[PDB]
Amino acid sequence: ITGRPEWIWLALGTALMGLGTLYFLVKGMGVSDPDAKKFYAITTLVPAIAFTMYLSMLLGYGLTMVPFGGEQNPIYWARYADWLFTTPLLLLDLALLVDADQGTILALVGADGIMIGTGLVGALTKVYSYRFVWWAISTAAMLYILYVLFFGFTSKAESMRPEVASTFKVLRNVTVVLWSAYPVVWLIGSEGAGIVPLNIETLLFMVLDVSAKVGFGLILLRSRAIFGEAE
Amino acid sequence: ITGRPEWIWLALGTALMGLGTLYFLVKGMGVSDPDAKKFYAITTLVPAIAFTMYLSMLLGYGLTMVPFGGEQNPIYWARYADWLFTTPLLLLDLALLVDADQGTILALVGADGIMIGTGLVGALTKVYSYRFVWWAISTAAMLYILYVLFFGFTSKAESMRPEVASTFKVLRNVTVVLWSAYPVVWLIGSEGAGIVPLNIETLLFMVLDVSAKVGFGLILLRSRAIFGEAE
Amino acid sequence: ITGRPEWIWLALGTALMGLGTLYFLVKGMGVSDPDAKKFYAITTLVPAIAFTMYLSMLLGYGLTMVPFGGEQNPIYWARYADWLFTTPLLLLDLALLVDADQGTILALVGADGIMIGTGLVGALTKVYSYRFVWWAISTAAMLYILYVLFFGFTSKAESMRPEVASTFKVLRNVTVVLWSAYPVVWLIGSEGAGIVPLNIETLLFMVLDVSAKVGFGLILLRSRAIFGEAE
Ligand SMILES: CC(C)CCC[C@@H](C)CCC[C@@H](C)CCC[C@@H](C)CCOC[C@@H](CO)OCC[C@H](C)CCC[C@H](C)CCC[C@H](C)CCCC(C)C
Ligand SMILES: CC(C)CCC[C@@H](C)CCC[C@@H](C)CCC[C@@H](C)CCOC[C@@H](CO)OCC[C@H](C)CCC[C@H](C)CCC[C@H](C)CCCC(C)C
Ligand SMILES: CC(C)CCC[C@@H](C)CCC[C@@H](C)CCC[C@@H](C)CCOC[C@@H](CO)OCC[C@H](C)CCC[C@H](C)CCC[C@H](C)CCCC(C)C
Ligand SMILES: *C/C=C(C)/C=C/C=C(C)/C=C/C1=C(C)CCCC1(C)C
Ligand SMILES: *C/C=C(C)/C=C/C=C(C)/C=C/C1=C(C)CCCC1(C)C
Ligand SMILES: *C/C=C(C)/C=C/C=C(C)/C=C/C1=C(C)CCCC1(C)C
Ligand SMILES: CCCCCCCCCCCCCCC
Ligand SMILES: CCCCCCCCCCCCCCC
Ligand SMILES: CCCCCCCCCCCCCCC
Ligand SMILES: CCCCCCCCCCCCCC
Ligand SMILES: CCCCCCCCCCCCCC
Ligand SMILES: CCCCCCCCCCCCCC
Ligand SMILES: CCCCCCCCCCCCC
Ligand SMILES: CCCCCCCCCCCCC
Ligand SMILES: CCCCCCCCCCCCC
Ligand SMILES: CCCCCCCCCCC
Ligand SMILES: CCCCCCCCCCC
Ligand SMILES: CCCCCCCCCCC
Ligand SMILES: CCCCCCCCCCC
Ligand SMILES: CCCCCCCCCC
Ligand SMILES: CCCCCCCCCC
Ligand SMILES: CCCCCCCCCC
Ligand SMILES: CCCCCCCCC
Ligand SMILES: CCCCCCCCC
Ligand SMILES: CCCCCCCCC
Ligand SMILES: CCCCCCCC
Ligand SMILES: CCCCCCCC
Ligand SMILES: CCCCCCCC
Ligand SMILES: CCCCCCCC
Ligand SMILES: CCCCCCCC
Ligand SMILES: CCCCCCCC
Ligand SMILES: CCCCCCCC
Ligand SMILES: CCCCCCCC
Ligand SMILES: CCCCCCCC
Repeated sequence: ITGRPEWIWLALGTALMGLGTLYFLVKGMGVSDPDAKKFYAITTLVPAIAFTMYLSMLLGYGLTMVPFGGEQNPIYWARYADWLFTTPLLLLDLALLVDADQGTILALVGADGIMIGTGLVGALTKVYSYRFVWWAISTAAMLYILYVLFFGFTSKAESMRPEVASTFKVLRNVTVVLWSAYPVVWLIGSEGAGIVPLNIETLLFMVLDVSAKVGFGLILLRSRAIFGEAE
Repeated sequence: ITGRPEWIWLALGTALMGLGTLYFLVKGMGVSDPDAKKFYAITTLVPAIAFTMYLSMLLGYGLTMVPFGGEQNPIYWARYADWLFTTPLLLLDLALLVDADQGTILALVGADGIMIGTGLVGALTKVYSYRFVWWAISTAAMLYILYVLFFGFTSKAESMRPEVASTFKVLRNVTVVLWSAYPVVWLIGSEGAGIVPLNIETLLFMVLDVSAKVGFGLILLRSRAIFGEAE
Repeated sequence: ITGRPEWIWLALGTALMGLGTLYFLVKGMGVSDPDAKKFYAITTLVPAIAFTMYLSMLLGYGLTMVPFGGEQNPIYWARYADWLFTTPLLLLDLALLVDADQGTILALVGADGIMIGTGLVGALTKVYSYRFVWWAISTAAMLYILYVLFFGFTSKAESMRPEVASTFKVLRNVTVVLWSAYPVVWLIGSEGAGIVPLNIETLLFMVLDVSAKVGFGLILLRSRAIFGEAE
């Protein structure tokens, strides 16, 4: 395990996701409100899935070698397995907060699936120049998602409770900033142009992942917006 | 890319799915009705997914070699990845049109999953005679789906709005004819008996795919059946 | 096929799932009640999926070799493909019976996904001692599911119809006993410590699978709890 310099960040990531999972699990024990239960379920599952995939990367299972540029390049494929399930759960948290219509939710989840799926294909593609074609398609799917979060959701939040409108606005802003960093790190890291070494890349993704999951969850689950308006 | 004679049909397929995706995306921009949004979301996602998988076939990612009959046989596995997601979306379009009950929808999607999954296993099976066992099981799942579309849905459409009944009937008929061709092409093509060469097989699937997705979508999204009855 | 001593149990399993599938399919033909249709759909799909995966194991497709302990160890990976889809369907049968809230259903299905997914990783892991780390995480996800079935569902059933409360209690008890045997068989069988040989392991899983699917389904589909209260 320690044979890879990036192991320290995989281990820290595993620990922080594990701790985040346990914290949300305990916190949600005292919850009976049916609406709050939905948000706790979604939000606890996110770091639990990430915990398993960080562990698989730490132990070496979630790593494969991909030939491109005349080299055997270490590619952590387990990231995409994580993201396939956790990024639509994160979007679902946002969509339920603002009572999004079903068509909009399906558009978001579908675009998200395309985003992660094409990122996976790009990560595993052996023809170097083609990796960036997949990156571009994935990034276009991301831009669609960000567009919807701003010009379909923000003006939906404003007709809702003030506490859900303010909580949505904060989580929207956190999401757009954090999620936009992922394609940049991929592009300059070992999957793309290879300018930033894998150990630093792994650190960067770990900070983004913990912030986008445990950070996000801490903000959401401390808000009164997750509860039905009750006396 | 041009090293494979079937590349021209993969390229045309990619282009037509891409163009179809953009057309539906633009067309649905001016839509606020919650019901119509569902149909636009579902129907736009279908060629978008197909676009990505056609591209993966064009670039060579979605192709593998399978030993059977003492030969290395080129198998485009990306078709099944496409179909796994797009065929239940197509069925969902039909089921929502007639306000199908939840049990019926689950039966359809489940049978569809079995249909595509067993087709994939058959496509990748190395014992030649066993490929046709999987083809038979998949075809039985197809026949179940077609049965339900006729003797569970058609008489559901007739108690609904005339515009939804007439639109459903047309899309049902398009679906049954087009979908029934797929097992025949598989059986006589490079996956099955090998009587029709891969380049012609690829052409045939491209015509079926564009018709079943973009053709289907053009009929559906031009109907007033996708809108709630409103003043 | 007969080259593997466990083939007889794979063949019997295939037959019993096939027969169970046909029986439930015929039985549900005379059903119009929308609630009952849901239970028939879910419950018929379960042995149908299991039939396909038992067949893939019989024909040899669903088997791979995994190096650990200095040996090539036969691992039937198709079990996890089965279980990935059938165990959440089984939980859905239980959850719908007691009209579980959406948050609880998502927690169950999510924990179940983690349970099966980590079992799959453990089954395919090449470092022997690490296989048991994945077994432990999977078992913890199982224990969560069993906890919810007892201390979240049982007291939900009691405020419902007596026929649904009594049917739920029986199916809950069947589920907890049968499902708890699976991690034990894995641990002592060819995936784990290797004390029980593969042919006996295969027998054990076949008895558990038929009981947990066809047995379970026979109890559920003969109950009046699956019908809406109607005059
Ligand atoms: C509604 C939304 C969910 C829409 C989803 C959007 C989605 C369509 C976007 C594209 C997804 C698609 C790229 C998934 C591809 C998975 C694939 C990378 C798995 C690895 O297999 C690739 C090659 C080795 O590189 O296998 C070597 C050759 C092997 C023989 C491969 C044969 C097995 C195939 C992988 C079977 C395909 C199954 C499905 C792709 C399962 C989807 C997995 C998940 C990653 C989407
Ligand atoms: C409700 C509905 C959805 C019901 C669904 C119906 C469904 C049950 C029908 C059968 C689906 C099942 C056949 C999927 C099999 C996928 C498999 C072909 C992927 C390729 O792996 C096959 C061999 C190489 O040929 O791998 C070589 C050996 C490797 C070590 C394989 C180990 C990895 C396994 C593939 C893990 C299994 C994961 C699940 C099958 C994911 C499902 C993928 C999708 C195609 C259904
Ligand atoms: C809401 C709930 C559903 C939550 C779900 C919980 C879930 C997160 C729990 C963990 C699931 C995760 C372990 C699935 C891993 C599948 C993996 C074993 C498939 C086989 O690939 C493993 C190695 C060979 O051993 O591939 C060799 C290297 C290859 C290059 C691998 C590259 C292809 C990757 C497999 C692509 C990943 C796609 C997704 C994992 C699809 C999920 C399949 C299913 C088994 C969950
Ligand atoms: C918890 C993990 C999260 C929130 C991950 C988010 C990841 C993305 C938004 C990834 C986006 C990518 C692209 C837009 C193109 C390049 C490849 C990706 C997959 C890194
Ligand atoms: C957009 C793509 C569509 C509508 C594809 C439909 C495909 C089928 C109905 C495929 C059916 C098959 C069988 C019935 C058995 C042989 C294998 C298949 C998968 C080709
Ligand atoms: C129809 C099949 C059923 C009901 C299978 C149930 C399987 C399980 C509950 C498996 C549990 C496992 C663990 C808890 C850890 C070890 C690995 C598994 C996957 C066997
Ligand atoms: C969105 C953030 C992307 C920028 C990442 C900056 C990383 C700077 C680290 C120094 C680069 C290491 C190069 C020498 C090894
Ligand atoms: C459902 C349509 C299946 C029939 C396809 C007919 C294809 C005819 C093309 C000629 C066959 C090529 C054989 C000589 C290369
Ligand atoms: C939950 C049941 C697990 C116990 C399984 C008992 C199997 C006993 C069979 C005898 C073991 C075979 C060892 C000699 C080959
Ligand atoms: C490819 C995996 C996509 C599914 C991820 C799980 C999250 C799905 C959330 C469903 C949202 C509800 C839509 C109506
Ligand atoms: C194996 C992939 C199956 C899922 C495909 C996505 C479409 C699912 C549509 C869900 C229909 C709603 C059922 C209640
Ligand atoms: C990884 C596969 C998980 C999906 C299995 C299919 C069963 C899903 C049942 C959905 C229950 C409804 C939740 C709201
Ligand atoms: C186009 C929608 C406006 C809100 C999205 C902001 C786009 C940020 C760009 C992210 C950088 C990705 C490379
Ligand atoms: C049995 C249901 C009647 C409607 C379905 C028509 C079946 C068409 C056969 C398709 C050919 C597949 C090989
Ligand atoms: C902790 C919840 C109480 C009900 C679950 C009973 C646990 C049975 C243990 C199963 C054995 C697995 C190794
Ligand atoms: C070796 C790099 C070749 C450049 C490929 C860039 C493709 C980016 C596509 C953006 C439309
Ligand atoms: C393919 C990228 C699309 C980003 C711009 C959004 C187009 C308008 C969509 C309106 C729902
Ligand atoms: C080499 C071909 C052997 C014939 C197999 C046909 C099987 C079809 C099954 C239909 C019930
Ligand atoms: C070779 C076996 C080494 C023992 C591993 C047991 C790990 C079990 C983890 C339970 C917390
Ligand atoms: C509760 C702490 C969980 C941390 C387990 C994984 C950390 C890796 C240590 C090497
Ligand atoms: C908008 C046109 C999209 C076409 C891109 C793929 C066509 C392949 C050209 C070689
Ligand atoms: C209807 C009987 C189904 C049995 C088919 C599979 C049994 C395997 C026989 C070798
Ligand atoms: C993006 C950083 C999130 C910070 C989380 C802090 C949570 C405290 C309530
Ligand atoms: C099956 C062929 C479909 C033809 C689509 C034409 C759409 C015009 C409205
Ligand atoms: C766990 C054993 C189940 C027994 C099923 C018998 C069904 C008869 C109604
Ligand atoms: C990591 C366990 C958290 C302890 C409880 C925190 C207050 C709910
Ligand atoms: C008003 C919300 C500001 C949140 C910005 C957080 C940036 C990481
Ligand atoms: C809305 C601001 C987006 C900031 C992008 C930051 C990418 C590192
Ligand atoms: C391909 C872009 C379509 C242009 C608009 C067509 C009329 C909505
Ligand atoms: C009355 C509907 C006829 C549609 C037939 C289309 C055949 C491709
Ligand atoms: C309902 C008519 C079906 C026609 C099947 C055509 C197969 C090529
Ligand atoms: C296996 C076929 C079952 C025959 C009908 C049983 C009574 C519904
Ligand atoms: C009162 C229900 C008892 C069911 C026990 C079944 C054990 C297999
Ligand atoms: C509730 C009793 C569980 C029995 C476990 C049996 C495991 C073989």
